Parts: sequence; structure tokens; C-alpha cells
Amino acid sequence: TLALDDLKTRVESGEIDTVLVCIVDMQGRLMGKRLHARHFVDHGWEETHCIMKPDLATLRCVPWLEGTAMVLCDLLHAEVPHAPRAILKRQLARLEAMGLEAIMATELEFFLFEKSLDTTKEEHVLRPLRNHLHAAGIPVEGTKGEGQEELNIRCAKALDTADYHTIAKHATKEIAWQQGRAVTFLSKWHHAHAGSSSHIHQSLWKQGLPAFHDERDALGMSALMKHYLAGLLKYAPDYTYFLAPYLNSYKRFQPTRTVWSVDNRTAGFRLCAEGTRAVRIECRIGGSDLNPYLAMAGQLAAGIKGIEECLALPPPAGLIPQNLRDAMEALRGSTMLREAMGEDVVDHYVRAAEVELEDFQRVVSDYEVARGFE
Ligand SMILES: Nc1ncnc2c1ncn2[C@@H]1O[C@H](COP(=O)(O)OP(=O)(O)O)[C@@H](O)[C@H]1O
Repeated sequence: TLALDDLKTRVESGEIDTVLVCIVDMQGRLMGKRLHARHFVDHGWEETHCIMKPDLATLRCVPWLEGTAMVLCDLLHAEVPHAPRAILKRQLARLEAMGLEAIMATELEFFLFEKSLDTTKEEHVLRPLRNHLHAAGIPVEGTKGEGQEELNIRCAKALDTADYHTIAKHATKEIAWQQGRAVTFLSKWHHAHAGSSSHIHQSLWKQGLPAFHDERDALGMSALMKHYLAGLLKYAPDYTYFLAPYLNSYKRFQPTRTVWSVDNRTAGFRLCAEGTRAVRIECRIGGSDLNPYLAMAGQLAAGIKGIEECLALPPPAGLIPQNLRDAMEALRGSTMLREAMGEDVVDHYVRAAEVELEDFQRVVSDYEVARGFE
């Protein structure tokens, strides 16, 4: 990350002239304004409207853009509750009031199309992606080909991980564009091809130790981790919507069973690195269309309250909402998320799901037409 005073040298030098002052919307997108950096260092970092308060800890250079830097903001006379960033921070603050620090990672998938939007060949997008992100302070492990690719970023404090996921989403679209190539984070862009997921690894820490670990434990799972996983499991449909916010999200489901497992393909929750310090939980429910903040904040809610009831952990080996109408309702009736996040926030994202279904009633798809000549 980039010191404010450091920015101000880069501005007077004339190396940086743009600061993207962003928040993150429901869709998971960077939204905001593009300030002339002189204005930003003089009164723009203070506050601007749309109110956005820049968080100078989030200030980065943006190597895949000339003269350009960015900062993420808190949206405000207090913090607006249904802002995804704010929603994730709230859960995390619960966690720290218990001495617990969440540590998280995202296996972000996408599709590289050969045409513009209008090994060597892949790397013309992937290599800059890796290199520029790394040069933005984001801890890139690398790329793995699943034209379906995947970006590995080293785990981090959950709020870091969310920012990274977001920024890397952004960088990929931009770098692909500049490379004349399309990229989509669609969970299912076609029937014939694989779904793109966003697997989410999680673990809790306390003052430095892996709270999820009992060296004692049969496979390495401590008391608290079991309560945690049991919560994720109990409330998987409550927050299915934050994993699967669009119509198209449910077509990846052709990894949806409310079970945990260390070997299964059907379990919505894989157990990784059994036996070790790096013991953690993998949620495989989300596709790559998801909002990181919300998906993270949703599970932490379920994980926290799994602990606060000392809920018991069933053996490894019902179903999550199979569509968006069901998932929306499952959120509406989520008295868990209601208390965890607030009645107003839940109602807000319920309405968000409502608008998404209604948006469908107002366009006539190609599939209707084709199937409609009988
Ligand atoms: N304790 C942990 N908590 C959360 N995420 C972790 C932890 N340890 C590793 N990870 C993350 O899990 C992801 C999956 O990594 P893995 O499947 O072990 O292959 P590799 O680590 O060799 O890339 C990695 O991006 C890594 O950052």
C-alpha cells in the first residue's frame, strides 16, 4: 500500500495525476469518481459526495493505469449500513470482540474469450495481470488454468482479501480489455462448459494461534472450529443469496449439499489440510459472480452464531436454495441474518433479490423466442 505523503511526492513529480476514489456496490464493482490528484491531495482525501470518506490505508497505485492511483471509501452522519464493505466490517468487529481474527482467501475463476468484447497466448493477459497486481501490493500466488483461468491470491485478513478480490476482478477486466480480449466472471456462460466458482477458505485466529486447531483432535479440528462449521451448515440457505445473487448463479448447479466432507464432490464445504496448523474450511457454493464482502460477511454470521450456541457438528460423507426466488425468501426469513446484520440491511438485499427477478419479467430472452415457435 501507498503512503499519503508518498502519493503527494508522486503528484508533484507529475507521475500520478488521477486518483480513483471508489466505493464497492452490491454487484461487487468499483464505483466512484476520478479526481485530479492535485485536488485529491489538497481537499479530495478529506471527503467528497455522490458521502464517501476515503480510507487512506487502502491507497494503492494502479499499475495497469497511467498516472493513476486508487483508494477505497467508507460510505456515510454515520456509516451506511447496507454498504457491502460496512456489512463485512461489522461481522469482523464481532469477531475481534471475541479475540478472533478471520483469515481468508478466494479462488477467483473467470473465462478468457478469444474475441474482443466488440500458453504464450494466455500469458499476454495473465502475465501482466500477475505482475501488475503484485506491483499494487496485492499478494498474488499465481494463475492456474482450469479458456477458463483462475487467480490465486495469498490469504490475508478477511477485509484485505475482499479488497484484493475486488481489485483483482477489476484488473482482469481492464488488462484483458487493453489486450483486446474479453473476460467474464459469469458463473455459467454456456451449458456445454464448466461453471466458474469463487471458493472461499476461512480460518479464525487468536493472538497468533490457529483457533481451528486441536493437535489432540482426531483429524485436527478444535472445539471452536467444529462449532463454527456447524453454524455455516445450519444457515447455508440463509446466506445462499450472497453466494448466488443472479438468475445465472443457479445454472452452475447442474457442490450444493448442506454437508461437510474431506473427500466428497457433493459437499458444499470441503475441509482442507486436515491435521495441520493450516486447517480451514472451504465453501464451494459461490460462483465467481459473487460480492466478496457479502459472501464473507454472510458466512461469518453463521460461523459466529454456530459458536454462540455450541452447536454440534454432524458427520461428513439439506440442499441450498435451487433458485433465486427460493434463495431470496430464505434470506427474508433468516432471523439469524436479521439479528446479525439488521432488519433494515436484510430487507434491503431482499428487495435487491426482488428487483433481480422482476428485471427478468421485462426482457424477452432468446430462449423464450426459440422455444416459443413451438
Ligand atoms: N490458514 C489459512 N486460512 C485461509 N486461507 C488459507 C490458509 N492457508 C492457505 N490458505 C489459502 O488457500 C488457498 C488454496 O491453497 P492450496 O489449495 O493449499 O494450494 P496452494 O496453497 O499450494 O496454492 C490459497 O490461496 C491460500 O492462500
